[PDB]
Amino acid sequence: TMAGAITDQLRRYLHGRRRAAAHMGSDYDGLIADLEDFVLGGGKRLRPLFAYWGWHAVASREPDPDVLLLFSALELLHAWALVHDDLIDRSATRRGRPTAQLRYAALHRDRDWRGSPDQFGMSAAILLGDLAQVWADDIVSKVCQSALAPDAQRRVHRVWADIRNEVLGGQYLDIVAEASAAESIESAMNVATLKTACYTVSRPLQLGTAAAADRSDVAAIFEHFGADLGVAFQLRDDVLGVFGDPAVTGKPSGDDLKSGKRTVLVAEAVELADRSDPLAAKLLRTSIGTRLTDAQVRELRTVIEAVGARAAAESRIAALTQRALATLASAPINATAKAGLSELAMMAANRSA
Amino acid sequence: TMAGAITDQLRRYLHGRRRAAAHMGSDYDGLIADLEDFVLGGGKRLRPLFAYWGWHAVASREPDPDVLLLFSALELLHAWALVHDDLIDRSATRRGRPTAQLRYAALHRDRDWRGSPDQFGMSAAILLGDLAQVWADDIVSKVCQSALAPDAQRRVHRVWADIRNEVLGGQYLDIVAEASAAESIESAMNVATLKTACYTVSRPLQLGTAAAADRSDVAAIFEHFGADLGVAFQLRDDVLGVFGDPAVTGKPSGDDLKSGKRTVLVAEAVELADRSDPLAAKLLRTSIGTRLTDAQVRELRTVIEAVGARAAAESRIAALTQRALATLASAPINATAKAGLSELAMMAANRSA
Ligand SMILES: C=C(C)CCOP(=O)(O)OP(=O)(O)O
Ligand SMILES: C=C(C)CCOP(=O)(O)OP(=O)(O)O
Ligand SMILES: [Ca+2]
Ligand SMILES: [Ca+2]
Ligand SMILES: [Ca+2]
Ligand SMILES: [Ca+2]
Ligand SMILES: [Ca+2]
Ligand SMILES: [Ca+2]
Ligand SMILES: [Cl-]
Ligand SMILES: [Cl-]
Repeated sequence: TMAGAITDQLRRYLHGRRRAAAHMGSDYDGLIADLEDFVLGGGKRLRPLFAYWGWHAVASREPDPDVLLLFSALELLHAWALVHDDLIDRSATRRGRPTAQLRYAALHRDRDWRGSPDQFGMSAAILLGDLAQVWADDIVSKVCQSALAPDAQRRVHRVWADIRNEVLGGQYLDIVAEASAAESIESAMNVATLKTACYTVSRPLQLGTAAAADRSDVAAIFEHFGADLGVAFQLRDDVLGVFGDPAVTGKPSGDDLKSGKRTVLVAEAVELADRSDPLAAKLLRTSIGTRLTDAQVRELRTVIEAVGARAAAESRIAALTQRALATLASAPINATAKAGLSELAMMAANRSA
Repeated sequence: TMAGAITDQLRRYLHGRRRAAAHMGSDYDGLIADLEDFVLGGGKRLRPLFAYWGWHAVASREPDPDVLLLFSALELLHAWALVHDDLIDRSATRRGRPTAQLRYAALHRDRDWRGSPDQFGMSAAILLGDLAQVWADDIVSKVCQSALAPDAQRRVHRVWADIRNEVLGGQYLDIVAEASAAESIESAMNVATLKTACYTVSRPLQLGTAAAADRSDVAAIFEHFGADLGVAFQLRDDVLGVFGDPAVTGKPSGDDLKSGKRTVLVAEAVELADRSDPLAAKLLRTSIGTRLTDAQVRELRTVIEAVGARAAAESRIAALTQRALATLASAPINATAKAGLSELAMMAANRSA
């Protein structure tokens, strides 16, 4: 598949970087191997595929192997975002496996090393994410230099600078929104635009278009396409994060409420509760972000569906997907791209995991 | 001066990036401003100046303003290394000022925000360092694209990939050396080669040569020059870190012993004590890395000078500086570069701060 072809290009790159760094010893090599295992250990490769479809939309052909490696840099950049997000959220596990800070704290304990095991695991996790990010940029630098016309390089760099600036801004805005207890739908929408719309949809698409041709019309259209679809993707995550079945999502039931995230769905519930039951709005305001029992969580989930926040979320998702498909249909891109991205937009809007 | 010209090029770049990101709101803007204040808030600009002299060594002229901005990327990359090092070391202050995690935890408290103030400060500090590093690479990408011949770009990228790979490896090796209690002089020398020789001397020099011309002879010579001088720089830090006067160094007396660093000087003291007093070696082995009173620290410092570790360190510094000046003198570079770098090598070898 195309995800597998992009994965193989990343697998070969990391193996080369790992061999070239072997002179730094077996401890650093074990760090690089742990990065390999984490990156190549599966995933949908959603962001590289968005770059692939952004390439097909305005290109006459299929891309060279080096351009697939450029797309794979989004996957390595995502490892950086995830590794540092696990430190930010203080998560113990990710997709069933221990987070980096726990793996390296356990390595510390297994060898009866001195000092705090948790300080070591946190330090090593910082450096692991840092490594993923410098190597992700090394891919962009190397592919640009050796495989792209100088015009394609300039367009690729502008997208590369935007995607990393916007994901960093989205992360900081998100932790500020939780700390300041920003209730508004606008605050959550602003974070979703940077963390989901830009970082997951719009900028990946534009990376592919930038690598293919100078199509400023298509770049601006994918901005509007990613704005609707990304917010639809985020709202889907918010519904799953509250009402998802753990056997289907793999996340604990009502994880967003347990973790105190400031989502659009939660923000809309507070607004709808102000309209229909002030005491229900008071329950939400004074419970979000606090240590909740499983009873409190189930109670808050019923209140969220009660005030109609779930129905409003599902209505928004349909509307944003419809307008995203409308934007995609009347677009000066190849019909093959229109069909591929319409498949993705439907899957992202209506999934259960 | 040249440090001021490089600083001004960085000041203008960050102001441009900050204006271009203003649409993300006042909270992220406050983060960018804090990065400005930290980077531009002083410094010797040692690594950019090494890139400057590496440029003069093989160039017929003085560099364009954009090439000075490329040199300033080393200063922004250093902000990343310092911000994440403060999290790794759990330092409360740096050069008199609060570290990032303390500034942002205090911002959290000042606004009566919710959650853990320290978790927020740690999260914000991670993102601050991340920002400095993506923007440092954005400088290298932008200057390469718009100011360098494609041959100069390829040489610059190879140095850029090495310096960030080696500083990351040096950091990980350093925390592994402290956790595993690696006593040997070789372990400390290995860390010093990556953290000091490569990251501070060799790679900065090579960045300047790479931006000027294809002089593989000079690049290999600066590798040998930075190997002697960097280890001399590190040994100077180790002596200051144990025997430095706080009024002169600005660090607390015997900071390296208080912080439990695995330095060459400490490693040599354990080896010399094995030779002259096993019980003194036992005192060092069982005290390094532990919580020490000020009496213990002063006792350990006397033991270090007793076994002659300080004299051995000062002898090594003179020898490495002599061979570094010998390497510099018989080098196919401009005589102006030879005089400038000889000034730096003397200052780095014999300083008190
Ligand atoms: C891409 C970024 C910035 C983080 C990825 O993790 P998520 O965004 O899915 O995780 P939470 O913030 O929901 O915990
Ligand atoms: C460049 C790097 C990796 C860190 C800079 O700080 P120092 O190296 O001077 O700090 P310590 O490790 O001695 O605490
Ligand atoms: Ca998070
Ligand atoms: Ca998370
Ligand atoms: Ca999320
Ligand atoms: Ca340190
Ligand atoms: Ca330090
Ligand atoms: Ca040091
Ligand atoms: Cl909406
Ligand atoms: Cl030596």
